[PDB]
Amino acid sequence: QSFRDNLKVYIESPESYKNVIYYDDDVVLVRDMFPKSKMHLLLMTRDPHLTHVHPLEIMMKHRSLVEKLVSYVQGDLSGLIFDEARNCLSQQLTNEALCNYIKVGFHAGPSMNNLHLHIMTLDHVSPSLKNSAHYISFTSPFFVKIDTPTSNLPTRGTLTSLFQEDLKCWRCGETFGRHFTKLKAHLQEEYDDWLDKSV
Amino acid sequence: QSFRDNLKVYIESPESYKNVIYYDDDVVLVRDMFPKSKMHLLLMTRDPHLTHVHPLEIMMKHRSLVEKLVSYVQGDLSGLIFDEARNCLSQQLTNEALCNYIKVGFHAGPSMNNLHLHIMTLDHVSPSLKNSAHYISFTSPFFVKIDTPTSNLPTRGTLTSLFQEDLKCWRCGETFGRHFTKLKAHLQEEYDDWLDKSV
DNA sequence: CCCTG
DNA sequence: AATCAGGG
DNA sequence: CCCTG
DNA sequence: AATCAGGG
Ligand SMILES: Nc1ncnc2c1ncn2[C@@H]1O[C@H](COP(=O)(O)O)[C@@H](O)[C@H]1O
Ligand SMILES: Nc1ncnc2c1ncn2[C@@H]1O[C@H](COP(=O)(O)O)[C@@H](O)[C@H]1O
Ligand SMILES: [Zn+2]
Ligand SMILES: [Zn+2]
Repeated sequence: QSFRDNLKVYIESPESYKNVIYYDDDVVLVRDMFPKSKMHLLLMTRDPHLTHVHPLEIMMKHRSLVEKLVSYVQGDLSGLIFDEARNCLSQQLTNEALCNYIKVGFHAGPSMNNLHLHIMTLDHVSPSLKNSAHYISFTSPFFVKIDTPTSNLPTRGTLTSLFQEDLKCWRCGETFGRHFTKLKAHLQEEYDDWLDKSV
Repeated sequence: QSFRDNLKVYIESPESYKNVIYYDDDVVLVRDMFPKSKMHLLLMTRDPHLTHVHPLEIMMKHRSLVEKLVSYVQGDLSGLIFDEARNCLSQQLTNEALCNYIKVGFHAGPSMNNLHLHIMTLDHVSPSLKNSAHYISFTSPFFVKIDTPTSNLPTRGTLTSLFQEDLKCWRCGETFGRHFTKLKAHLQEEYDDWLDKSV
């Protein structure tokens, strides 16, 4: 009905989309249409019950889905993911370098209704990263890493006013107040530095 | 030294500026470079002491200057002013129509340092009127009309937070919140209505 | 979610 | 250039 | 004051 | 599109 159901077509009809880089009966790996890092993918369950379950509920009470998703990411999709990353970053990056530069998690408050796990590089260098909320949502407790212990899931209390905070580089700790454009330029430098040291 | 002395050249060297439409030893009438109404003029004293006196002090303690300025506006400059107005609005407007559509006053807090009296039409239809503070500064107590009794001069207390208020049409009382662009379009309509009824 | 004003 | 309402 | 970002 | 910091 609304924009919030936009991801639905990927799990209904993955055979129709070239940016669906993997599908089977259970899951779909699709490119993020508005990548917030050089590589940004979404792993979606095709299970019609679970797809509408809130990610925090998934983390709390659906561990078997959580384990399955992790199995895909470390297993049958790992080669695929490393290749996407090498194409998006550099061919000269090894699996080990890439593995330490990739994060996997749910947003604590999704906008899209179909459950989707973000798998993305750490750089946050991207034209689609256009505002502070974008950046903060992937670099704060709002981003719930897939290996978060259940007792440490973020709470309504801990998330309060999170998008209003000063901008901080995830890599070196430097602060930028609310100067989003300054952060952007800094992220670019951080990426060039990391790339040059990693190739 | 700064932009705040920009009006100075008009009283030093009125002979150098075609937009100085009147000068003598005592005063200068010059077009406002950024008119906030269809007609917007500035009347400046050439007296080197008084030019730097704050307008509220002028109103309180320099009545003879106040009376002289008013004498110019109603006397030797009246024909000149009506012609400027007819050229800026419409040739079909009589002195009487124009007289009731013109206001004369000081800003309570000037940005320019050389004392200048605003003489302008009421329309506030102008490309140079670009923000709410512009509009409010000419349509609130911040605009100190030249015939304000001294006991009713605005105070620091009365001016507080004035530029943060909702926008109100000076002619019909309609409110626009902070929708400046909506006010603009409305002012245009108000002007067409007034013009059509006045010609 | 995004875009536009 | 950062912040925000409206609409899809 | 204005303009630009 | 409204609000604001910086600079001239
Ligand atoms: N039509 C689309 N196709 C693919 N990805 C999308 C589409 N629309 C939005 N997205 C992404 O979906 C993600 C939703 O994240 P969330 O904030 O967790 O709901 C964001 O990263 C968006 O860039
Ligand atoms: N260089 C200039 N020449 C003529 N008028 C100007 C110039 N710069 C600014 N102004 C006007 O000077 C006025 C100053 O008003 P105030 O806010 O009372 O200081 C405003 O109406 C400006 O548009
Ligand atoms: Zn950094
Ligand atoms: Zn009105």
